Amino acid sequence: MGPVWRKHYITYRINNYTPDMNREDVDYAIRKAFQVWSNVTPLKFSKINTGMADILVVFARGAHGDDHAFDGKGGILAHAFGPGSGIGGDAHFDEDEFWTTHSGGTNLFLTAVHEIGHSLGLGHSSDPKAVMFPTYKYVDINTFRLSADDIRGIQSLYG
Ligand SMILES: NC(=O)[C@H](CCC(=O)O)NC(=O)[C@H](CCC(=O)O)NC(=O)CCc1cc(-c2ccccc2)no1
Ligand SMILES: [Ca+2]
Ligand SMILES: [Ca+2]
Ligand SMILES: [Ca+2]
Ligand SMILES: [Zn+2]
Ligand SMILES: [Zn+2]
Repeated sequence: MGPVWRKHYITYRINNYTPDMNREDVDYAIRKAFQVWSNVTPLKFSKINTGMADILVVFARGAHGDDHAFDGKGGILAHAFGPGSGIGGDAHFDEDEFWTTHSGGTNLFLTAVHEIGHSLGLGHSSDPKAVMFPTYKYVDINTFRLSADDIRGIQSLYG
C-alpha cells in the first residue's frame, strides 16, 4: 500500500483558473470530480480560498517549479502527487491543453477525476474502462461511472 491521507476531512484550493473555460465551470468540474471519489469512500472534501489546503489545483505550462515539466499541447495532460505534505496531493493541469466542459479539447472533469485518484493514493489500472487507466478517453459525462476496479482500488485505501 502506497501513501494515504491519515484523515477523512480533506481540503482543496483552486490556485488559478485556465482562461479556456468560465470560472464557474472550472469550480463545477473540480467539485464534481471530488464528489465521484467521496461517493464511494468516507472521505469529505471542502473547497477553501485561504489557508492550508491539502490538495492544490493548479494550471501551469512547461517547466513550472517541480521536477516534472509539461510538454506543450498533447502528450502529458496533467499530473498529480500522492498524499503527503506541501506538494503532496497537489494536481497540476497543462495549460497548453484546451480545457472544456465537453468532448472537444480535453474534458477537465474527467481529467480531474483521474488526477484526484492519484492525489488520494491510487496508481494506474490495466482495465481500459477504469478512470485510472493511463490514457485519456472522452466518455459521455452524463453517464460517467467509476469502474469496479477504481472502486476496489480506492476502497482498499480508505477507510
Ligand atoms: N496519449 C493520449 O492518448 C493522450 C494525448 C492527448 C492529446 O494528444 O491531446 N495523452 C494522455 O492520455 C496522457 C498520456 C501521458 C503519457 O504519455 O503516458 N495521459 C495523461 O496525461 C494522464 C492524465 C489523464 C488520464 C485521464 C483518463 C483516463 C481514463 C479515462 C478517462 C480519463 N484523464 O487524464
Ligand atoms: Ca498539498
Ligand atoms: Ca501537454
Ligand atoms: Ca489552455
Ligand atoms: Zn507539476
Ligand atoms: Zn495517471
